[PDB]
Formats: sequence, structure tokens, C-alpha cells
Amino acid sequence: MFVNKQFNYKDPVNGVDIAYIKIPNAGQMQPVKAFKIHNKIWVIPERDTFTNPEEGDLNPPPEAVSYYDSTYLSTDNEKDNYLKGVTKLFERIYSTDLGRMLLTSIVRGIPFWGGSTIDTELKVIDTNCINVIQPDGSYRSEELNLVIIGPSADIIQFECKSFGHDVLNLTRNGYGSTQYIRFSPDFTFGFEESLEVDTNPLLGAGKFATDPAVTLAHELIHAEHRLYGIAINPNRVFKVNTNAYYEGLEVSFEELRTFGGHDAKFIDSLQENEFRLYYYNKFKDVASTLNKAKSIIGTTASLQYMKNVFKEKYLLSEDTSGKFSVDKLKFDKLYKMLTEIYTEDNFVNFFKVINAKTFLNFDKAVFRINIVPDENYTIKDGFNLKGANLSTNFNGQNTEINSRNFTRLKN
Ligand SMILES: N=C(N)NCCC[C@H](N)C(=O)NO
Ligand SMILES: [Zn+2]
Repeated sequence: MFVNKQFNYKDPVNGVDIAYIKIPNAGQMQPVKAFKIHNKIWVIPERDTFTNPEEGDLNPPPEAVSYYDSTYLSTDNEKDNYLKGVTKLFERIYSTDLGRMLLTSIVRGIPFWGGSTIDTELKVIDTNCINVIQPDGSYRSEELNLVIIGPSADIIQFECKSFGHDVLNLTRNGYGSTQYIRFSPDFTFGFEESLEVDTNPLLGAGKFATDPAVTLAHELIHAEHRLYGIAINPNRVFKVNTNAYYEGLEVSFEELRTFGGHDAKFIDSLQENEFRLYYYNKFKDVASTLNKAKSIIGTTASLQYMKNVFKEKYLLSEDTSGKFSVDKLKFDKLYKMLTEIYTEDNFVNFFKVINAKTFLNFDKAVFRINIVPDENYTIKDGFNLKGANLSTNFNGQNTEINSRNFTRLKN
């Protein structure tokens, strides 16, 4: 039961799990109503016009496969439906063993307290918090790990982003930082079945639709990487050979790793070792920082308590003197779990749903959906409902057969 509370958009703010909040480095935004669906995880049912200065408008630019609709997610009812859709996908992910593990890792992934210039001092990094406005009018500073928010101008441009320090590279120095995922449970993508000799022949008809749960899990995987500060520099790319009429299409290692499967293998053995040793070295530095820490600022919690929070996050070893160190095999398990076990491909397998076999299998269309009604989608079966006749040959995902759950929009 990942979300132990039925949240309706119109429920009165209480200053605890329903409240108007302000986001860091968002300049001077108006407070937005948010919901805390799980410890360290909030959801803002608004179009994202706060995380980025240059993207504070929902206006359709000169363009470039995208989808725009400045009116999407503008009504309370829509926001209410958005909230229920996100909450439902989390329950779907969490219902699996893989998902239960991923979300647990995310919740234990508190961004490191490395905001002090004094090495004998542990301090929080302000951009890893939000201000929770209370019913009285005061604001309470709250640390959080994950924020799910609506998309910006391009509705289908989902992504996992964060604020990041002035000097430090939080998503790549092992510290981690609060992750903001632009996502929408109201849309999904259509892909075409790459007819391979051993693939099921009884496949209903043309287009199939991506299960929004796989899509959210995809972003959650980026979040895990970023929260543990072991994300692969987005500069790193593989020059994919597509056509002969193409002298090259770049695809980042971070994406190939996240998708997993055959795709992940484009990251050769030399690069894998490089990233692993690098991050191993980074964890060892976090251990040293914790070891030199004698005081904590922004006081409330005890020093030992916070040190312990990071001993748990990084799976550090503590001797009888109380000094932390990094254990090679524990690091290996943690790192492998985050980069090789949590992948889009492994989720497609747990969920038992049809999905593109690789990015190379680019989505043909964009569909409008609504997973909230149980008559349409369930936590356990997604679109391929049991009693129904949709639970056969993935009929539930067939946009021809399950034409009533999909409404074509673009491409
Ligand atoms: N299935 C999709 N078409 N996903 C939409 C987001 C694609 C984006 N590049 C991304 O992967 N972000 O993480
Ligand atoms: Zn991605």
C-alpha cells in the first residue's frame, strides 16, 4: 500500500500532506498546491513553469515528435485526475518486487548533506527542500527526495531534472539532489511491433500503446541514479549507426543504461569499469566527510542520526570506533542494483507487457488515455484486464481492439 491515503485535489490544505508549497531557486512563483503521497515524495498537479526560468510559459514555439496544449492540466478536475493517475502508477510499480525495491532505494536516497565550506560541519543544500506553507501562514522547510510534476510546454517531453549546486555536480559526485520528474499519466505512446520470426503471430492488429507504468518507472530509474549521484554525464554518447543516408544519431549512455537489455551493452567494459571505480572513489569521499564531521547545522536532528541516515543510504561499514568506510562488495551490490537491476527492460518483464525492444523502435504516435477508471486499467493488469477479453495477446495494449482507451492525437 504505497500511498496510505485517498487524496482528492479539492481536499483542504492541512500543512502536513496537503499544502501550498514554494520551490527552491524558482525565483518568485506563486505557491502551488501539492500532495505528499509517501515519505520524501510529493506531487505537484501543475504544468511545470517553475523549475526552469526560460520555460515559464506554455506557448507553442517554432517547434521541432512533440505535443502542445496550453489548456491541459488547467482545471481542478484535471488536476484531481492527474493526482489519481500518478498515485495509481506508483501502486502498480510498487506492487511488483522490482518496483518495491526501486522505490525503497529512492526513499533511502536522501541527498547528501554536503553544503558546508567547513569540513568539520555537516550542512543541508537548500535546493533539496521545499517550503510547506502552514494554515497559519508560516512556512516550514522540508527535505524531500522526489517531486512528480506536470510537463512544461511540450506535454510529452517527460524527464527527470534537478537544481544542482553552483560548484558541485550533485547528480555525479555521489551526493545526489532532489529529483523533479516532469510526467503525465494522461498520455502514452504508440509503437509498432518489429515483426521478428519468433514473435507471437496472434498479435491483434496495428499499433500498440506503451504502459504508462513502464514510462514512469523509466523516469524513476533516472531519479535513483541522480539521487545517488552516480548518473552518467549526459555528454557521454554512443554514435548510433542508423541509415546509410546518415553520416549519425547520438544517444546518451545514461539513457542506454536506463533502458537496459541489449541497449545497455553499448556501454563497453572499459567504460563500465571507469564509471564504477569513479563512483566507488566518490563514496569513499562521502565516508571521509562523515568521518570528519563533528557538528551539524540547521539543527533539529542529532549528528549521529544524520550520519546513520547516510550510513544506510550508501551501505557504509562502521567499526567499533564508529568510523565509516566503504565496503567493496556492498558497494558492488548497491551500484549493480541501481544500474543493472533497475532498468526499463526488467520492468517490461515483471509487468509482462508489450513494449518497444529498444529506442531504435521509436514510437509512431501519441495517444490520450485515462487509467484512473478500473474498467480501463488496474494496478495488477494495466490495460490487459483479467475477466475481460483484453487479457489475451495483449489486447489491452492494442489501440485497434481497445480503441476505447486510446484517442490518437499526433503523428
Ligand atoms: N517513451 C517515451 N517516448 N518517453 C518520453 C520521454 C523521452 C525522454 N527523452 C526521456 O527518456 N526522458 O527520460
Ligand atoms: Zn530517459
